[PDB]
Amino acid sequence: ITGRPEWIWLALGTALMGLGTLYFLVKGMGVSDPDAKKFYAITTLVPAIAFTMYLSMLLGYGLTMVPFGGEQNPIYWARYADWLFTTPLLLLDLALLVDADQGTILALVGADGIMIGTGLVGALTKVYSYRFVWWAISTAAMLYILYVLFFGFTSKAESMRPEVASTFKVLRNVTVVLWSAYPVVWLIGSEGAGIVPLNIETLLFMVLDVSAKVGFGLILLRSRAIFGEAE
Amino acid sequence: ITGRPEWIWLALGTALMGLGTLYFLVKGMGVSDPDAKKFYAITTLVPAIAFTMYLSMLLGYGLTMVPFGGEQNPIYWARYADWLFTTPLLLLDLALLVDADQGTILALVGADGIMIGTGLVGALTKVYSYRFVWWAISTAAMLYILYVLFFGFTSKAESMRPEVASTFKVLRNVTVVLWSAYPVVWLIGSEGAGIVPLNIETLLFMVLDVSAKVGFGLILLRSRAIFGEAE
Amino acid sequence: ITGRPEWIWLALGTALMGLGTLYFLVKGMGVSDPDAKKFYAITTLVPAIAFTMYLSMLLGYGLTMVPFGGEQNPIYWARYADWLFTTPLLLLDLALLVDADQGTILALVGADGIMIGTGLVGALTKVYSYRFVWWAISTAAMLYILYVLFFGFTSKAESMRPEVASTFKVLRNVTVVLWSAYPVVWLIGSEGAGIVPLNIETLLFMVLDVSAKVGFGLILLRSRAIFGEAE
Ligand SMILES: CC(C)CCC[C@@H](C)CCC[C@@H](C)CCC[C@@H](C)CCOC[C@@H](CO)OCC[C@H](C)CCC[C@H](C)CCC[C@H](C)CCCC(C)C
Ligand SMILES: CC(C)CCC[C@@H](C)CCC[C@@H](C)CCC[C@@H](C)CCOC[C@@H](CO)OCC[C@H](C)CCC[C@H](C)CCC[C@H](C)CCCC(C)C
Ligand SMILES: CC(C)CCC[C@@H](C)CCC[C@@H](C)CCC[C@@H](C)CCOC[C@@H](CO)OCC[C@H](C)CCC[C@H](C)CCC[C@H](C)CCCC(C)C
Ligand SMILES: *C/C=C(C)/C=C/C=C(C)/C=C/C1=C(C)CCCC1(C)C
Ligand SMILES: *C/C=C(C)/C=C/C=C(C)/C=C/C1=C(C)CCCC1(C)C
Ligand SMILES: *C/C=C(C)/C=C/C=C(C)/C=C/C1=C(C)CCCC1(C)C
Ligand SMILES: CCCCCCCCCCCCCCC
Ligand SMILES: CCCCCCCCCCCCCCC
Ligand SMILES: CCCCCCCCCCCCCCC
Ligand SMILES: CCCCCCCCCCCCCC
Ligand SMILES: CCCCCCCCCCCCCC
Ligand SMILES: CCCCCCCCCCCCCC
Ligand SMILES: CCCCCCCCCCCCC
Ligand SMILES: CCCCCCCCCCCCC
Ligand SMILES: CCCCCCCCCCCCC
Ligand SMILES: CCCCCCCCCCC
Ligand SMILES: CCCCCCCCCCC
Ligand SMILES: CCCCCCCCCCC
Ligand SMILES: CCCCCCCCCCC
Ligand SMILES: CCCCCCCCCC
Ligand SMILES: CCCCCCCCCC
Ligand SMILES: CCCCCCCCCC
Ligand SMILES: CCCCCCCCC
Ligand SMILES: CCCCCCCCC
Ligand SMILES: CCCCCCCCC
Ligand SMILES: CCCCCCCC
Ligand SMILES: CCCCCCCC
Ligand SMILES: CCCCCCCC
Ligand SMILES: CCCCCCCC
Ligand SMILES: CCCCCCCC
Ligand SMILES: CCCCCCCC
Ligand SMILES: CCCCCCCC
Ligand SMILES: CCCCCCCC
Ligand SMILES: CCCCCCCC
Repeated sequence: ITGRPEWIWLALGTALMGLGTLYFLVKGMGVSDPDAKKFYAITTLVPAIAFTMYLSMLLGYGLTMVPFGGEQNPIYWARYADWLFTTPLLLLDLALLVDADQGTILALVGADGIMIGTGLVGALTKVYSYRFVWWAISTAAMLYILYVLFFGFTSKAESMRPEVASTFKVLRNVTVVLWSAYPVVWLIGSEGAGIVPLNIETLLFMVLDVSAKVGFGLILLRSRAIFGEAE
Repeated sequence: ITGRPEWIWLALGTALMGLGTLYFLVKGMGVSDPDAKKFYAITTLVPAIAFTMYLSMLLGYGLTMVPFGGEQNPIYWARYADWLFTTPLLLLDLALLVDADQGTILALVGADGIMIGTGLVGALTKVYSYRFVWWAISTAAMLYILYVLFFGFTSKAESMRPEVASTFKVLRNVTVVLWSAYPVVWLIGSEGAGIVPLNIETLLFMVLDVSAKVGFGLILLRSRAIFGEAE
Repeated sequence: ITGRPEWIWLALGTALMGLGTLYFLVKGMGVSDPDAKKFYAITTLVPAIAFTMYLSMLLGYGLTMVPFGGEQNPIYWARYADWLFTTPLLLLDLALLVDADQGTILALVGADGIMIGTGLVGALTKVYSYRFVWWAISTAAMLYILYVLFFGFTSKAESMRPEVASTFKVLRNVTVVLWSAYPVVWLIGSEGAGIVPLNIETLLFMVLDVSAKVGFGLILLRSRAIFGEAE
């Protein structure tokens, strides 16, 4: 395990996701409100899935070698397995907060699936120049998602409770900033142009992942917006 | 890319799915009705997914070699990845049109999953005679789906709005004819008996795919059946 | 096929799932009640999926070799493909019976996904001692599911119809006993410590699978709890 310099960040990531999972699990024990239960379920599952995939990367299972540029390049494929399930759960948290219509939710989840799926294909593609074609398609799917979060959701939040409108606005802003960093790190890291070494890349993704999951969850689950308006 | 004679049909397929995706995306921009949004979301996602998988076939990612009959046989596995997601979306379009009950929808999607999954296993099976066992099981799942579309849905459409009944009937008929061709092409093509060469097989699937997705979508999204009855 | 001593149990399993599938399919033909249709759909799909995966194991497709302990160890990976889809369907049968809230259903299905997914990783892991780390995480996800079935569902059933409360209690008890045997068989069988040989392991899983699917389904589909209260 320690044979890879990036192991320290995989281990820290595993620990922080594990701790985040346990914290949300305990916190949600005292919850009976049916609406709050939905948000706790979604939000606890996110770091639990990430915990398993960080562990698989730490132990070496979630790593494969991909030939491109005349080299055997270490590619952590387990990231995409994580993201396939956790990024639509994160979007679902946002969509339920603002009572999004079903068509909009399906558009978001579908675009998200395309985003992660094409990122996976790009990560595993052996023809170097083609990796960036997949990156571009994935990034276009991301831009669609960000567009919807701003010009379909923000003006939906404003007709809702003030506490859900303010909580949505904060989580929207956190999401757009954090999620936009992922394609940049991929592009300059070992999957793309290879300018930033894998150990630093792994650190960067770990900070983004913990912030986008445990950070996000801490903000959401401390808000009164997750509860039905009750006396 | 041009090293494979079937590349021209993969390229045309990619282009037509891409163009179809953009057309539906633009067309649905001016839509606020919650019901119509569902149909636009579902129907736009279908060629978008197909676009990505056609591209993966064009670039060579979605192709593998399978030993059977003492030969290395080129198998485009990306078709099944496409179909796994797009065929239940197509069925969902039909089921929502007639306000199908939840049990019926689950039966359809489940049978569809079995249909595509067993087709994939058959496509990748190395014992030649066993490929046709999987083809038979998949075809039985197809026949179940077609049965339900006729003797569970058609008489559901007739108690609904005339515009939804007439639109459903047309899309049902398009679906049954087009979908029934797929097992025949598989059986006589490079996956099955090998009587029709891969380049012609690829052409045939491209015509079926564009018709079943973009053709289907053009009929559906031009109907007033996708809108709630409103003043 | 007969080259593997466990083939007889794979063949019997295939037959019993096939027969169970046909029986439930015929039985549900005379059903119009929308609630009952849901239970028939879910419950018929379960042995149908299991039939396909038992067949893939019989024909040899669903088997791979995994190096650990200095040996090539036969691992039937198709079990996890089965279980990935059938165990959440089984939980859905239980959850719908007691009209579980959406948050609880998502927690169950999510924990179940983690349970099966980590079992799959453990089954395919090449470092022997690490296989048991994945077994432990999977078992913890199982224990969560069993906890919810007892201390979240049982007291939900009691405020419902007596026929649904009594049917739920029986199916809950069947589920907890049968499902708890699976991690034990894995641990002592060819995936784990290797004390029980593969042919006996295969027998054990076949008895558990038929009981947990066809047995379970026979109890559920003969109950009046699956019908809406109607005059
Ligand atoms: C509604 C939304 C969910 C829409 C989803 C959007 C989605 C369509 C976007 C594209 C997804 C698609 C790229 C998934 C591809 C998975 C694939 C990378 C798995 C690895 O297999 C690739 C090659 C080795 O590189 O296998 C070597 C050759 C092997 C023989 C491969 C044969 C097995 C195939 C992988 C079977 C395909 C199954 C499905 C792709 C399962 C989807 C997995 C998940 C990653 C989407
Ligand atoms: C409700 C509905 C959805 C019901 C669904 C119906 C469904 C049950 C029908 C059968 C689906 C099942 C056949 C999927 C099999 C996928 C498999 C072909 C992927 C390729 O792996 C096959 C061999 C190489 O040929 O791998 C070589 C050996 C490797 C070590 C394989 C180990 C990895 C396994 C593939 C893990 C299994 C994961 C699940 C099958 C994911 C499902 C993928 C999708 C195609 C259904
Ligand atoms: C809401 C709930 C559903 C939550 C779900 C919980 C879930 C997160 C729990 C963990 C699931 C995760 C372990 C699935 C891993 C599948 C993996 C074993 C498939 C086989 O690939 C493993 C190695 C060979 O051993 O591939 C060799 C290297 C290859 C290059 C691998 C590259 C292809 C990757 C497999 C692509 C990943 C796609 C997704 C994992 C699809 C999920 C399949 C299913 C088994 C969950
Ligand atoms: C918890 C993990 C999260 C929130 C991950 C988010 C990841 C993305 C938004 C990834 C986006 C990518 C692209 C837009 C193109 C390049 C490849 C990706 C997959 C890194
Ligand atoms: C957009 C793509 C569509 C509508 C594809 C439909 C495909 C089928 C109905 C495929 C059916 C098959 C069988 C019935 C058995 C042989 C294998 C298949 C998968 C080709
Ligand atoms: C129809 C099949 C059923 C009901 C299978 C149930 C399987 C399980 C509950 C498996 C549990 C496992 C663990 C808890 C850890 C070890 C690995 C598994 C996957 C066997
Ligand atoms: C969105 C953030 C992307 C920028 C990442 C900056 C990383 C700077 C680290 C120094 C680069 C290491 C190069 C020498 C090894
Ligand atoms: C459902 C349509 C299946 C029939 C396809 C007919 C294809 C005819 C093309 C000629 C066959 C090529 C054989 C000589 C290369
Ligand atoms: C939950 C049941 C697990 C116990 C399984 C008992 C199997 C006993 C069979 C005898 C073991 C075979 C060892 C000699 C080959
Ligand atoms: C490819 C995996 C996509 C599914 C991820 C799980 C999250 C799905 C959330 C469903 C949202 C509800 C839509 C109506
Ligand atoms: C194996 C992939 C199956 C899922 C495909 C996505 C479409 C699912 C549509 C869900 C229909 C709603 C059922 C209640
Ligand atoms: C990884 C596969 C998980 C999906 C299995 C299919 C069963 C899903 C049942 C959905 C229950 C409804 C939740 C709201
Ligand atoms: C186009 C929608 C406006 C809100 C999205 C902001 C786009 C940020 C760009 C992210 C950088 C990705 C490379
Ligand atoms: C049995 C249901 C009647 C409607 C379905 C028509 C079946 C068409 C056969 C398709 C050919 C597949 C090989
Ligand atoms: C902790 C919840 C109480 C009900 C679950 C009973 C646990 C049975 C243990 C199963 C054995 C697995 C190794
Ligand atoms: C070796 C790099 C070749 C450049 C490929 C860039 C493709 C980016 C596509 C953006 C439309
Ligand atoms: C393919 C990228 C699309 C980003 C711009 C959004 C187009 C308008 C969509 C309106 C729902
Ligand atoms: C080499 C071909 C052997 C014939 C197999 C046909 C099987 C079809 C099954 C239909 C019930
Ligand atoms: C070779 C076996 C080494 C023992 C591993 C047991 C790990 C079990 C983890 C339970 C917390
Ligand atoms: C509760 C702490 C969980 C941390 C387990 C994984 C950390 C890796 C240590 C090497
Ligand atoms: C908008 C046109 C999209 C076409 C891109 C793929 C066509 C392949 C050209 C070689
Ligand atoms: C209807 C009987 C189904 C049995 C088919 C599979 C049994 C395997 C026989 C070798
Ligand atoms: C993006 C950083 C999130 C910070 C989380 C802090 C949570 C405290 C309530
Ligand atoms: C099956 C062929 C479909 C033809 C689509 C034409 C759409 C015009 C409205
Ligand atoms: C766990 C054993 C189940 C027994 C099923 C018998 C069904 C008869 C109604
Ligand atoms: C990591 C366990 C958290 C302890 C409880 C925190 C207050 C709910
Ligand atoms: C008003 C919300 C500001 C949140 C910005 C957080 C940036 C990481
Ligand atoms: C809305 C601001 C987006 C900031 C992008 C930051 C990418 C590192
Ligand atoms: C391909 C872009 C379509 C242009 C608009 C067509 C009329 C909505
Ligand atoms: C009355 C509907 C006829 C549609 C037939 C289309 C055949 C491709
Ligand atoms: C309902 C008519 C079906 C026609 C099947 C055509 C197969 C090529
Ligand atoms: C296996 C076929 C079952 C025959 C009908 C049983 C009574 C519904
Ligand atoms: C009162 C229900 C008892 C069911 C026990 C079944 C054990 C297999
Ligand atoms: C509730 C009793 C569980 C029995 C476990 C049996 C495991 C073989």
